[PDB]
Amino acid sequence: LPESFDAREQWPNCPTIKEIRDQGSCGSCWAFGAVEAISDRICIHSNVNVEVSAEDMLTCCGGECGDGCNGGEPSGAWNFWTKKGLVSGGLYNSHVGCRPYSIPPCEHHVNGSRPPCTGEGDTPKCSKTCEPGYSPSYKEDKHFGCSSYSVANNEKEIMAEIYKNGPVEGAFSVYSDFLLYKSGVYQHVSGEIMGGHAIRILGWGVENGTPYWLVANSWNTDWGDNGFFKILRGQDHCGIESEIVAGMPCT
Ligand SMILES: *[C@@H](C(=O)N[C@H](C(=O)N1CCC[C@H]1C(=O)O)[C@@H](C)CC)[C@H](O)C(=O)NCCC
Repeated sequence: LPESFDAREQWPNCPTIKEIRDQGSCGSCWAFGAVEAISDRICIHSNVNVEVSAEDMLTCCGGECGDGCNGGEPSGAWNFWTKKGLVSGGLYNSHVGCRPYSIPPCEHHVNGSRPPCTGEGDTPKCSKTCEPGYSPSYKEDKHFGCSSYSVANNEKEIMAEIYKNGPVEGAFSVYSDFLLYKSGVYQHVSGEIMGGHAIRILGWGVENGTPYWLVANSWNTDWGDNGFFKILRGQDHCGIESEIVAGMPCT
């Protein structure tokens, strides 16, 4: 495997790999790391670029994925894609796709022009309809996965999975010193644990001797390094290598 790899550069024709979404004031991070990597994988493995709906995943999976805005289970999310499929849907207020995200963007531990995020909010209704003016129908806009699986806590297998099949979903423990990240390779030094956080991993490299995983967060682009961050690789730091999940699209 190369010393560095950035899936944005490797698949130029899949612009979802460069996007950073915003989960709003909702603990929907489990749903976001999944629909972002599922969008990327649809594009990498097609005979075609769709923004898969975080709304659909978030509201309609139910208890197999956990508990909506209160948090959930990442492999549970990849499973819903193979069983029920996912419709398209872009950013809040975009009117792109069947079911755009309905929770407003907010400032995540950073000051800016949006309202601050609050805690978690209420999970919206599972509405099986597309927005007005969109075609096809909800039922017809579903995209299915044909496999859902877990990747072993093994840095070489994770690197080979991203290299071969595209970005993956991961989860790690957030301590309060992570909230303040701006650049470089994050390593945890102080802070109260704040929760597990599911994100999308899309590459790796070595920044001045320190090996890292290139990660994309769902806290909008004004947090961290334009929404992305680097975290220490190879030592299962904050559990970053312990809960990798991925899956393959049909056809
Ligand atoms: C993951 C999640 O979304 N966690 C929280 C988060 O990212 N939030 C909540 C409000 C918006 C945003 C923020 O802090 O800016 C937070 C607790 C992380 C510090 C969710 O809780 C989950 O699904 N966890 C399970 C993953 C295995």
